[PDB]
Amino acid sequence: ETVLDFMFNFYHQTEEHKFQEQVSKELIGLVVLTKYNNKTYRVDDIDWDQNPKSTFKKADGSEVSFLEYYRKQYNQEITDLKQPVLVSQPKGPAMLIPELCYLTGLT
Amino acid sequence: ETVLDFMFNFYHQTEEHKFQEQVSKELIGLVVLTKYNNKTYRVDDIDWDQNPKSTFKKADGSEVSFLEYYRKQYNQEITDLKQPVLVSQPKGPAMLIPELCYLTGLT
RNA sequence: GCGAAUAUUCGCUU
RNA sequence: GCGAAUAUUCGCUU
Repeated sequence: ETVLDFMFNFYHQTEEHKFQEQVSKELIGLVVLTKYNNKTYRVDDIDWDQNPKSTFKKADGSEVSFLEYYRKQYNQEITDLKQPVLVSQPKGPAMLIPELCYLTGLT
Repeated sequence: ETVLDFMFNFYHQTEEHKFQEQVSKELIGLVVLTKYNNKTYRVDDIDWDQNPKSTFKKADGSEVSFLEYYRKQYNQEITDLKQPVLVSQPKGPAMLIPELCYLTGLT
């Protein structure tokens, strides 16, 4: 089960803000496993202003959309474009796609 | 964009029956393309009683769940288990998974 | 863990 | 169109 699945499954709210706050509450603080790389991340935040077509600056300095990144690097097609991105703070943050992340128990 | 994405995108309804009737109305009559095989099917019906863990009798007579079938035959992992199956009548019907089908314009 | 390339064999309505 | 096997080279926080 992916994080995107979890959003449309664990709680259903017709009020958009109530949906966004409850999903934000349910997810922030959970460890997620990416399907394309054996790495785990803590959900620090959910960025509703960004979607899979949003871009980021790579280590080599080139700008690519998340859609482009995961197709090129991992050959993972992001089908849903209306979803937000997950923020993970380390120590720039790692933006994660719900559709590309599994779930885990966490603190 | 997959059919499952479309369900959680095109119309949002807090009433479950109203959601199931409106999705049923929106989808029945559309051509869908499967991502794992270059084949297209008309949506004849949506079976809400069946999910990806439901089974079917193969041509060779062995019974397998849709989850097992698409992992073995096409190596396609169905993440969402709460979704229904799409019915397509030919000329037994072909049961299709929303998560594994793209969208098209159709009559 | 997901993939990419070349080569050779393969599986595929559900 | 999605894959499977063997072999050889590879890419990978975002």
